[PDB]
Amino acid sequence: YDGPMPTPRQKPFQSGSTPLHLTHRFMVWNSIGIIRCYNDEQDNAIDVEFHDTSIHHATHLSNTLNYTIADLSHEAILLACESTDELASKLHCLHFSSWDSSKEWIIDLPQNEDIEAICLGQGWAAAATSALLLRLFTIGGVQKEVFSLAGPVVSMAGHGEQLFIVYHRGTGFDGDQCLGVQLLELGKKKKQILHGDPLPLTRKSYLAWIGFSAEGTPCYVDSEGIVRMLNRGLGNTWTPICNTREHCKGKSDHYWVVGIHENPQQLRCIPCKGSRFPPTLPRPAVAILSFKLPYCQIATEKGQMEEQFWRSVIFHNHLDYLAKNGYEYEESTKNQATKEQQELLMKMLALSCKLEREFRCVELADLMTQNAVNLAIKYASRSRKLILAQKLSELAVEK
Amino acid sequence: YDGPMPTPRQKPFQSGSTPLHLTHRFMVWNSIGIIRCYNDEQDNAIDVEFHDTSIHHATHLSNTLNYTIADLSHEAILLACESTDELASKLHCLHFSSWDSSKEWIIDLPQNEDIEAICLGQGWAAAATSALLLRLFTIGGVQKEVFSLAGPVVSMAGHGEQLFIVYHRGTGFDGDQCLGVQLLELGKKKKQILHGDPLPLTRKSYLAWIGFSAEGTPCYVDSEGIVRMLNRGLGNTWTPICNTREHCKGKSDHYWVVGIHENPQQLRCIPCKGSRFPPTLPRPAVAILSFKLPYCQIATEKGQMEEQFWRSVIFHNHLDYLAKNGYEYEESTKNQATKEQQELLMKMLALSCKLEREFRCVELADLMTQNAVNLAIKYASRSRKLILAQKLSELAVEK
Amino acid sequence: YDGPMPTPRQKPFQSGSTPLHLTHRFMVWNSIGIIRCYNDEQDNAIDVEFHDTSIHHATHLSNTLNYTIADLSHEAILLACESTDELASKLHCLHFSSWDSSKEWIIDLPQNEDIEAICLGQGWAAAATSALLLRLFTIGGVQKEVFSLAGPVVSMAGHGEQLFIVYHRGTGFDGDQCLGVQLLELGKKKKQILHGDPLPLTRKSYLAWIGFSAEGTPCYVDSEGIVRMLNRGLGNTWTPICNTREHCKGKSDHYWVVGIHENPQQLRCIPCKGSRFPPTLPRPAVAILSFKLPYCQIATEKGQMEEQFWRSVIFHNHLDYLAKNGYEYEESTKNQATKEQQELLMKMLALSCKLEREFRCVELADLMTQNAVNLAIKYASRSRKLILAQKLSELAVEK
Repeated sequence: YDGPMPTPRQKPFQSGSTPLHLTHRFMVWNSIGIIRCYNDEQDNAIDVEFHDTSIHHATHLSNTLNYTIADLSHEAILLACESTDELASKLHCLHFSSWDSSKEWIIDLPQNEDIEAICLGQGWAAAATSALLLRLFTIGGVQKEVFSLAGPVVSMAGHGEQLFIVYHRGTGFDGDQCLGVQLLELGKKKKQILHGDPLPLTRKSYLAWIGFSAEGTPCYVDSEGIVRMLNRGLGNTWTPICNTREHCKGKSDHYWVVGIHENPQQLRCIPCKGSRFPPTLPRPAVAILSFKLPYCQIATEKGQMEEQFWRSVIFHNHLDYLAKNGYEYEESTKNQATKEQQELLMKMLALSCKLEREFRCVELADLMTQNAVNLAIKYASRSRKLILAQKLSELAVEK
Repeated sequence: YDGPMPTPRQKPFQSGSTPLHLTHRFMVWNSIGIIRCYNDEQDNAIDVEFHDTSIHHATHLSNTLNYTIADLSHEAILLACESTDELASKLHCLHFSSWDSSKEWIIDLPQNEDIEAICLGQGWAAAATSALLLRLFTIGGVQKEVFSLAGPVVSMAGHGEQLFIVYHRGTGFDGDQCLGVQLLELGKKKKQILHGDPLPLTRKSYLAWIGFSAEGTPCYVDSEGIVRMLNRGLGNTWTPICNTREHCKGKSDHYWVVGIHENPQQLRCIPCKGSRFPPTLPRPAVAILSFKLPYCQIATEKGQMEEQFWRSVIFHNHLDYLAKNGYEYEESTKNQATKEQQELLMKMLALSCKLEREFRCVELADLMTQNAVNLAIKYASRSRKLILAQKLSELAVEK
Repeated sequence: YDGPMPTPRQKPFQSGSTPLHLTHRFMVWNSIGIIRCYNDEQDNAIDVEFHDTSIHHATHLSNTLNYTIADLSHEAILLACESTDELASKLHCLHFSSWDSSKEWIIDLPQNEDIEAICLGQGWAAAATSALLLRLFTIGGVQKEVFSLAGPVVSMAGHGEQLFIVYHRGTGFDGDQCLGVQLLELGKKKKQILHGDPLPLTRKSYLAWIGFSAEGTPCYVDSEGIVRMLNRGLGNTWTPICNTREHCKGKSDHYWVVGIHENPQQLRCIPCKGSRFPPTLPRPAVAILSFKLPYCQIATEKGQMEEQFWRSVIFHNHLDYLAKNGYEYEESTKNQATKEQQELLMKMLALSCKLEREFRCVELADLMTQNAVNLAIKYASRSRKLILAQKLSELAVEK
């Protein structure tokens, strides 16, 4: 046969974990902690570590039921295993944060159904299954809801009241994966944000990591090391914010994501030399990288100011989202970010004056606050750019 | 060729009908009536029968034009045929409910355009054609507005102002059909609810039945006998509400669905043994099945109360939808359903309290009305679980 | 290989261009002007022509940087070329309307990223790239926000604050192209109208032309000459408005679109015989075709009035859209269209009345203004159609 080929589908995987064939492997490594599974033929056991054990004390448990999937939160540790010829698939919750005494519970699936991915959010847990069903639970194990997925699930993540799902949307071809995304908000009023929409990916690539920023923005990375974030402001589009391949010292090196922060701007990941993932031991060192958006002509300070400006704007979108959600936020941050953005716009405007691109100055001033346009009028007047000062005055009258 | 294989596409079909090659077949069986096709040496004719004899008298029509597709509503009978080498594809409406006297009309389609599916709604009719176009009509045959479909249509259903369409969304593989759903509201304001979104299916299944509950909720069933209903309370997701294979006492059993009622909770279907559908004769008898959400650990009273509670919740979504559309209902139904839901929550809360899962009690109380939380506070106080009574009081203060 | 075949994907193209290997060819021809590329081994140059040179003077440019894709607006000429072993892909804007000191700017893309499609809108420009990225620019060459494309782009168009993208949504089969569309608004509030939703197409067709009505409604045409327009009044569905094959007097004829107008109702296109597109020499001439919605029984006066009525309705939907977007509009034209529609409804009602389909008269009266209903009541009274007059009176009372 001479034609193009259907791509072999990516299997489901729990985000931030390493392959099952390893005796000692990571089940989940995130901003909360690290879960290591030690599955020797001698011993099948689990090691739970918090980056702060005041959350809950360092804990080790025998993996008697042979859990293979796990998740970690501020509230609870969630564990899951497949069905066997003897067992239903089981979901085991260790709710350490409870104020009631009985801090564990287990749920057994309907008989032929298997868990394939899980995730945790504020006071709730979710599990996706081989029935192409998604099951919702409270953190205390009340069954909340059940519904059908659009296709074979790939991975899941949870943050606050947000549930982020990725699944197979069709047949991919010639190395591409046909993947779709569902994003839901589970508030007093409940919304589906993304209705199985197509998920942007690099050519001949597969999904490598998903999750949220600590600020609660959906994010993901592909096998080409391209980090993409949900741009809520820009019509819920997907903006690339970093290309990790730039820093691979040898090209067979890779970066394995651990967490994301918008403020401080931090990408937390582990450098893996000659491997797409880290070994469990000797304990890898997490590396922290800054984001850098793929702006053109970035060798110019003009491009750098544009990149810095939009990077700043994007990373502050979570404050508006939180405000719209009625979640509390530090408005001083928004004032400061606005000021930084006005300073960047003013620097770009001043440079544009010196470049004689006064039309471009008005374009930059269109993005300014009214106070910054007043300052721009004063600067332009002092610079004897009176045509620009007039144009800016008309803009100020329009604002 | 060594690759996986594209699934052969499901051919379009009228819901609640039986296959064309049968000389005697059901053109449509719904909650209104039955339409039989007789292509016999005695007579090539179509026979219409109403379940409630008071609606209209039984009617017989000679099928000279060789109609092949049909539909039935409270208002009219709709018939359609393909083009021949000489005939247009024709749409024939017999609008018996009219107050005017000239109670029929026929419309001829353009050349090379064939009707592929039809359906009836309140005062309007819709027809999808091999031009990949959808045509709309008033019940009296004014042409309403035409638009284009995303792919080859599979089936359609109408209820009130709602139009529910399913079509081929792409190429499915290895036995999966690739189906998409489009849902429109044809009120004074016209809206599109589902934008060609993917339709959930059981693996390697195909669509078997499509329609609405009598209460006007979109619903469908696949070839694996899984009934799915639109979950308006959950961001317009698809929730399974029954698995007929539990009552497939033999694997050759099948349940040929005829209609759905949320109040009383009834699935109306015909049991078929050795065939996916019944023969025309001897006249089959309607069987009633109950709904059952596929909740986990359902042998437990805890799981049973959860399943009952959420099943009750889902079936009451139609009252909210009716209210959003300005349509009315007996509010005592809503009060009673709410009360039953409170009683189920109260029983689950009492069980959780006696299990000393007091955290789970507060999680259940989160779903209670304020009066039910007050009653839960009184129960907890009378049970002398004062920590729980305190937590419930905090919740009551919060609401 | 025994199974059905995945279709090869349609290559990207600029709308209103002609194929690249033609030494003398059209780069873009729209309602603003004509741009021609003349690529001799001795001379590679581009000719710019305006349909009104007061906008700017017709201009000849030496194509030393070897641009291959281009666009034209009221404000600027946009040019683009691919990278080489020595060059980035470059975007060159000739901003002829600028009042600042230079009417040009150039942007060089990141390494190994190539421009694949471009378009212009009101004060902004957009470029889609081989990185599956969408890059936005102001008309003066600020860099605006960047995001990821759903798949390989096919073509783009812009009008006002609207940006219209089409891309490969999946793998088509047996001659079909699987295409998806994204439609975004770039106002002070930014929105996504179509979430990468499927694009309707004629069977086995491919996309031939894309753009907007001069009135600002998205429209497109496939390789079968079927013109479709976005129906904002019908939940943003796609309505066909013309089959150009009816005017293929020879059926090797084709119509190559240049522009679209709702008011006056005009399809502006070039007739091409034995080719889907015109050569640059001898200088072609535009033909104007009228729209013709594919309504049934169009040989009848009834069908003609229905076609005219809906055609009139559709071509004035933009007035409401523009008003909601704060654009100014011809209220007089809205009154004119209202009058056309009342006259057509009155004629259809009178015809139905004389055909004694009195129920259909009431159906038509539902679409009338209250004044037209009162006039219809008086007509019915004078006709002594008192039952119909009563039904119409009850409808008038209902409004």
